[PDB]
Amino acid sequence: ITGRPEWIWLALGTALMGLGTLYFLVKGMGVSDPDAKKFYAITTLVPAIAFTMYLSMLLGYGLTMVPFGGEQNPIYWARYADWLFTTPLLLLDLALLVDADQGTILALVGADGIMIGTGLVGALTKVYSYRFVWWAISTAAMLYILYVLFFGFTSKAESMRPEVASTFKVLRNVTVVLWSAYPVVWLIGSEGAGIVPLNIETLLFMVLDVSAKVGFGLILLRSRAIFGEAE
Amino acid sequence: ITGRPEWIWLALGTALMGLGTLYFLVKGMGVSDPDAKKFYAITTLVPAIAFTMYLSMLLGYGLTMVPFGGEQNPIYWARYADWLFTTPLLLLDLALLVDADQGTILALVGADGIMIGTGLVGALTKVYSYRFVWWAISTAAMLYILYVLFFGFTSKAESMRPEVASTFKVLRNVTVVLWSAYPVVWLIGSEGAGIVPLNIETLLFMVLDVSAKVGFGLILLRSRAIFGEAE
Amino acid sequence: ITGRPEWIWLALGTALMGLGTLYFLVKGMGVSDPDAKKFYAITTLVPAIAFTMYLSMLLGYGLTMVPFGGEQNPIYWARYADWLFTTPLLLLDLALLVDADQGTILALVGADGIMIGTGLVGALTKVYSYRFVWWAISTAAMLYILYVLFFGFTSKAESMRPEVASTFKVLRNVTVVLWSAYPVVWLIGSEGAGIVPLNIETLLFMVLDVSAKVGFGLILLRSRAIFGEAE
Ligand SMILES: CC(C)CCC[C@@H](C)CCC[C@@H](C)CCC[C@@H](C)CCOC[C@@H](CO)OCC[C@H](C)CCC[C@H](C)CCC[C@H](C)CCCC(C)C
Ligand SMILES: CC(C)CCC[C@@H](C)CCC[C@@H](C)CCC[C@@H](C)CCOC[C@@H](CO)OCC[C@H](C)CCC[C@H](C)CCC[C@H](C)CCCC(C)C
Ligand SMILES: CC(C)CCC[C@@H](C)CCC[C@@H](C)CCC[C@@H](C)CCOC[C@@H](CO)OCC[C@H](C)CCC[C@H](C)CCC[C@H](C)CCCC(C)C
Ligand SMILES: *C/C=C(C)/C=C/C=C(C)/C=C/C1=C(C)CCCC1(C)C
Ligand SMILES: *C/C=C(C)/C=C/C=C(C)/C=C/C1=C(C)CCCC1(C)C
Ligand SMILES: *C/C=C(C)/C=C/C=C(C)/C=C/C1=C(C)CCCC1(C)C
Ligand SMILES: CCCCCCCCCCCCCCC
Ligand SMILES: CCCCCCCCCCCCCCC
Ligand SMILES: CCCCCCCCCCCCCCC
Ligand SMILES: CCCCCCCCCCCCCC
Ligand SMILES: CCCCCCCCCCCCCC
Ligand SMILES: CCCCCCCCCCCCCC
Ligand SMILES: CCCCCCCCCCCCC
Ligand SMILES: CCCCCCCCCCCCC
Ligand SMILES: CCCCCCCCCCCCC
Ligand SMILES: CCCCCCCCCCC
Ligand SMILES: CCCCCCCCCCC
Ligand SMILES: CCCCCCCCCCC
Ligand SMILES: CCCCCCCCCCC
Ligand SMILES: CCCCCCCCCC
Ligand SMILES: CCCCCCCCCC
Ligand SMILES: CCCCCCCCCC
Ligand SMILES: CCCCCCCCC
Ligand SMILES: CCCCCCCCC
Ligand SMILES: CCCCCCCCC
Ligand SMILES: CCCCCCCC
Ligand SMILES: CCCCCCCC
Ligand SMILES: CCCCCCCC
Ligand SMILES: CCCCCCCC
Ligand SMILES: CCCCCCCC
Ligand SMILES: CCCCCCCC
Ligand SMILES: CCCCCCCC
Ligand SMILES: CCCCCCCC
Ligand SMILES: CCCCCCCC
Repeated sequence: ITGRPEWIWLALGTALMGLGTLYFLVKGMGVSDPDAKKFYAITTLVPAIAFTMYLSMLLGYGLTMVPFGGEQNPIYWARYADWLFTTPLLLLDLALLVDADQGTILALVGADGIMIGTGLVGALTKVYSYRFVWWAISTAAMLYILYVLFFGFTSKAESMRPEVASTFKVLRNVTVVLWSAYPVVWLIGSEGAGIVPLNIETLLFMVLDVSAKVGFGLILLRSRAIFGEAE
Repeated sequence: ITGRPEWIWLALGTALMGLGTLYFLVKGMGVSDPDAKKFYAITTLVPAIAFTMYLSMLLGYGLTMVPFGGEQNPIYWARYADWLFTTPLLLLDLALLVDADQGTILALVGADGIMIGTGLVGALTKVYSYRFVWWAISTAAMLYILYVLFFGFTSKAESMRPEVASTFKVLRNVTVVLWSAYPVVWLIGSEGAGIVPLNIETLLFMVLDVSAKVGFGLILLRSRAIFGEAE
Repeated sequence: ITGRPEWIWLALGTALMGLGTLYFLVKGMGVSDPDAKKFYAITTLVPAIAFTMYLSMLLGYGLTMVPFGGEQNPIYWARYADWLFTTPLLLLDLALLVDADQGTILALVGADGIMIGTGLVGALTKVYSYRFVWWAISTAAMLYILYVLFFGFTSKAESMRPEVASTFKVLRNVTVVLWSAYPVVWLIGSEGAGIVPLNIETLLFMVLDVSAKVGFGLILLRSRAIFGEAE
């Protein structure tokens, strides 16, 4: 395990996701409100899935070698397995907060699936120049998602409770900033142009992942917006 | 890319799915009705997914070699990845049109999953005679789906709005004819008996795919059946 | 096929799932009640999926070799493909019976996904001692599911119809006993410590699978709890 310099960040990531999972699990024990239960379920599952995939990367299972540029390049494929399930759960948290219509939710989840799926294909593609074609398609799917979060959701939040409108606005802003960093790190890291070494890349993704999951969850689950308006 | 004679049909397929995706995306921009949004979301996602998988076939990612009959046989596995997601979306379009009950929808999607999954296993099976066992099981799942579309849905459409009944009937008929061709092409093509060469097989699937997705979508999204009855 | 001593149990399993599938399919033909249709759909799909995966194991497709302990160890990976889809369907049968809230259903299905997914990783892991780390995480996800079935569902059933409360209690008890045997068989069988040989392991899983699917389904589909209260 320690044979890879990036192991320290995989281990820290595993620990922080594990701790985040346990914290949300305990916190949600005292919850009976049916609406709050939905948000706790979604939000606890996110770091639990990430915990398993960080562990698989730490132990070496979630790593494969991909030939491109005349080299055997270490590619952590387990990231995409994580993201396939956790990024639509994160979007679902946002969509339920603002009572999004079903068509909009399906558009978001579908675009998200395309985003992660094409990122996976790009990560595993052996023809170097083609990796960036997949990156571009994935990034276009991301831009669609960000567009919807701003010009379909923000003006939906404003007709809702003030506490859900303010909580949505904060989580929207956190999401757009954090999620936009992922394609940049991929592009300059070992999957793309290879300018930033894998150990630093792994650190960067770990900070983004913990912030986008445990950070996000801490903000959401401390808000009164997750509860039905009750006396 | 041009090293494979079937590349021209993969390229045309990619282009037509891409163009179809953009057309539906633009067309649905001016839509606020919650019901119509569902149909636009579902129907736009279908060629978008197909676009990505056609591209993966064009670039060579979605192709593998399978030993059977003492030969290395080129198998485009990306078709099944496409179909796994797009065929239940197509069925969902039909089921929502007639306000199908939840049990019926689950039966359809489940049978569809079995249909595509067993087709994939058959496509990748190395014992030649066993490929046709999987083809038979998949075809039985197809026949179940077609049965339900006729003797569970058609008489559901007739108690609904005339515009939804007439639109459903047309899309049902398009679906049954087009979908029934797929097992025949598989059986006589490079996956099955090998009587029709891969380049012609690829052409045939491209015509079926564009018709079943973009053709289907053009009929559906031009109907007033996708809108709630409103003043 | 007969080259593997466990083939007889794979063949019997295939037959019993096939027969169970046909029986439930015929039985549900005379059903119009929308609630009952849901239970028939879910419950018929379960042995149908299991039939396909038992067949893939019989024909040899669903088997791979995994190096650990200095040996090539036969691992039937198709079990996890089965279980990935059938165990959440089984939980859905239980959850719908007691009209579980959406948050609880998502927690169950999510924990179940983690349970099966980590079992799959453990089954395919090449470092022997690490296989048991994945077994432990999977078992913890199982224990969560069993906890919810007892201390979240049982007291939900009691405020419902007596026929649904009594049917739920029986199916809950069947589920907890049968499902708890699976991690034990894995641990002592060819995936784990290797004390029980593969042919006996295969027998054990076949008895558990038929009981947990066809047995379970026979109890559920003969109950009046699956019908809406109607005059
Ligand atoms: C509604 C939304 C969910 C829409 C989803 C959007 C989605 C369509 C976007 C594209 C997804 C698609 C790229 C998934 C591809 C998975 C694939 C990378 C798995 C690895 O297999 C690739 C090659 C080795 O590189 O296998 C070597 C050759 C092997 C023989 C491969 C044969 C097995 C195939 C992988 C079977 C395909 C199954 C499905 C792709 C399962 C989807 C997995 C998940 C990653 C989407
Ligand atoms: C409700 C509905 C959805 C019901 C669904 C119906 C469904 C049950 C029908 C059968 C689906 C099942 C056949 C999927 C099999 C996928 C498999 C072909 C992927 C390729 O792996 C096959 C061999 C190489 O040929 O791998 C070589 C050996 C490797 C070590 C394989 C180990 C990895 C396994 C593939 C893990 C299994 C994961 C699940 C099958 C994911 C499902 C993928 C999708 C195609 C259904
Ligand atoms: C809401 C709930 C559903 C939550 C779900 C919980 C879930 C997160 C729990 C963990 C699931 C995760 C372990 C699935 C891993 C599948 C993996 C074993 C498939 C086989 O690939 C493993 C190695 C060979 O051993 O591939 C060799 C290297 C290859 C290059 C691998 C590259 C292809 C990757 C497999 C692509 C990943 C796609 C997704 C994992 C699809 C999920 C399949 C299913 C088994 C969950
Ligand atoms: C918890 C993990 C999260 C929130 C991950 C988010 C990841 C993305 C938004 C990834 C986006 C990518 C692209 C837009 C193109 C390049 C490849 C990706 C997959 C890194
Ligand atoms: C957009 C793509 C569509 C509508 C594809 C439909 C495909 C089928 C109905 C495929 C059916 C098959 C069988 C019935 C058995 C042989 C294998 C298949 C998968 C080709
Ligand atoms: C129809 C099949 C059923 C009901 C299978 C149930 C399987 C399980 C509950 C498996 C549990 C496992 C663990 C808890 C850890 C070890 C690995 C598994 C996957 C066997
Ligand atoms: C969105 C953030 C992307 C920028 C990442 C900056 C990383 C700077 C680290 C120094 C680069 C290491 C190069 C020498 C090894
Ligand atoms: C459902 C349509 C299946 C029939 C396809 C007919 C294809 C005819 C093309 C000629 C066959 C090529 C054989 C000589 C290369
Ligand atoms: C939950 C049941 C697990 C116990 C399984 C008992 C199997 C006993 C069979 C005898 C073991 C075979 C060892 C000699 C080959
Ligand atoms: C490819 C995996 C996509 C599914 C991820 C799980 C999250 C799905 C959330 C469903 C949202 C509800 C839509 C109506
Ligand atoms: C194996 C992939 C199956 C899922 C495909 C996505 C479409 C699912 C549509 C869900 C229909 C709603 C059922 C209640
Ligand atoms: C990884 C596969 C998980 C999906 C299995 C299919 C069963 C899903 C049942 C959905 C229950 C409804 C939740 C709201
Ligand atoms: C186009 C929608 C406006 C809100 C999205 C902001 C786009 C940020 C760009 C992210 C950088 C990705 C490379
Ligand atoms: C049995 C249901 C009647 C409607 C379905 C028509 C079946 C068409 C056969 C398709 C050919 C597949 C090989
Ligand atoms: C902790 C919840 C109480 C009900 C679950 C009973 C646990 C049975 C243990 C199963 C054995 C697995 C190794
Ligand atoms: C070796 C790099 C070749 C450049 C490929 C860039 C493709 C980016 C596509 C953006 C439309
Ligand atoms: C393919 C990228 C699309 C980003 C711009 C959004 C187009 C308008 C969509 C309106 C729902
Ligand atoms: C080499 C071909 C052997 C014939 C197999 C046909 C099987 C079809 C099954 C239909 C019930
Ligand atoms: C070779 C076996 C080494 C023992 C591993 C047991 C790990 C079990 C983890 C339970 C917390
Ligand atoms: C509760 C702490 C969980 C941390 C387990 C994984 C950390 C890796 C240590 C090497
Ligand atoms: C908008 C046109 C999209 C076409 C891109 C793929 C066509 C392949 C050209 C070689
Ligand atoms: C209807 C009987 C189904 C049995 C088919 C599979 C049994 C395997 C026989 C070798
Ligand atoms: C993006 C950083 C999130 C910070 C989380 C802090 C949570 C405290 C309530
Ligand atoms: C099956 C062929 C479909 C033809 C689509 C034409 C759409 C015009 C409205
Ligand atoms: C766990 C054993 C189940 C027994 C099923 C018998 C069904 C008869 C109604
Ligand atoms: C990591 C366990 C958290 C302890 C409880 C925190 C207050 C709910
Ligand atoms: C008003 C919300 C500001 C949140 C910005 C957080 C940036 C990481
Ligand atoms: C809305 C601001 C987006 C900031 C992008 C930051 C990418 C590192
Ligand atoms: C391909 C872009 C379509 C242009 C608009 C067509 C009329 C909505
Ligand atoms: C009355 C509907 C006829 C549609 C037939 C289309 C055949 C491709
Ligand atoms: C309902 C008519 C079906 C026609 C099947 C055509 C197969 C090529
Ligand atoms: C296996 C076929 C079952 C025959 C009908 C049983 C009574 C519904
Ligand atoms: C009162 C229900 C008892 C069911 C026990 C079944 C054990 C297999
Ligand atoms: C509730 C009793 C569980 C029995 C476990 C049996 C495991 C073989």
